[PDB]
Amino acid sequence: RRVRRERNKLAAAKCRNRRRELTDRLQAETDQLEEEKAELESEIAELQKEKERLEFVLVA
Amino acid sequence: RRVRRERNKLAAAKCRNRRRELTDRLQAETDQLEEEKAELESEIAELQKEKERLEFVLVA
Amino acid sequence: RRVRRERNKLAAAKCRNRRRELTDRLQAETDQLEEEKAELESEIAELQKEKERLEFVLVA
Amino acid sequence: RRVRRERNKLAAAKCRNRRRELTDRLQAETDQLEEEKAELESEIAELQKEKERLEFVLVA
Ligand SMILES: [Cl-]
Ligand SMILES: [Cl-]
Ligand SMILES: [Cl-]
Ligand SMILES: [Cl-]
Ligand SMILES: [Cl-]
Ligand SMILES: [Cl-]
Ligand SMILES: [Cl-]
Ligand SMILES: [Cl-]
Ligand SMILES: [Cl-]
Ligand SMILES: [Cl-]
Ligand SMILES: [Cl-]
Ligand SMILES: [Cl-]
Repeated sequence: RRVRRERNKLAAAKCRNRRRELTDRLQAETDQLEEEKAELESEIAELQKEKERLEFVLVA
Repeated sequence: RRVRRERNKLAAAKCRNRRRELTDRLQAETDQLEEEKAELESEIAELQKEKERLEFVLVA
Repeated sequence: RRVRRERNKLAAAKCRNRRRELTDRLQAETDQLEEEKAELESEIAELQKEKERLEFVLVA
Repeated sequence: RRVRRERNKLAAAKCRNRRRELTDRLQAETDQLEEEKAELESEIAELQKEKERLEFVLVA
């Protein structure tokens, strides 16, 4: 009786901890992806500007 | 007796499924990050080349 | 009489050659700028795509 | 006599002005190329950094 309860408690703690670990890692990679989003946006804007200027120079 | 076992089985199935879901999502975001790695590498190489040529033109 | 004509011919040849040189250099730098145009265009398209995918991954 | 001198003066003024024009345009395109140099340098540095961080996230 007691041993069954104990074993089950340890199984629950195992899955719980593995789940918290995956949660944390997923938060980390999600943050990194957000950073990549911002950076990509900035770079796109900057290259589009540089292209505009480049074309003003090519036209004139 | 029986109801306790059943309830515990449902708890285990819950944590199990949530864990599999986090596993899958984490695999997805990891793959995306790998893609970003490759792409960043390529872009770095290409810009360094374009710079080299740009500097040959500026020197000559 | 003769020396004046000769001197003037050499002046004309000087300005002519300097002008041809500037013409050639300007063609070179213009070609390089065109290359930069194409490259910038490609890079803009590629980064916009990578952003689209990144956002599909962030949304799902 | 006089007309020959005048005509030659106009030829010299023509080549002179065309030469000054090519000089100015070449300065413009050279400045633009310098801007492109700086920008390319910055972008290379930034992408290399973003790659470093991306790889720290992938390693941990
Ligand atoms: Cl729990
Ligand atoms: Cl795990
Ligand atoms: Cl929790
Ligand atoms: Cl299990
Ligand atoms: Cl979840
Ligand atoms: Cl499994
Ligand atoms: Cl001529
Ligand atoms: Cl010159
Ligand atoms: Cl000619
Ligand atoms: Cl002169
Ligand atoms: Cl011209
Ligand atoms: Cl002058």
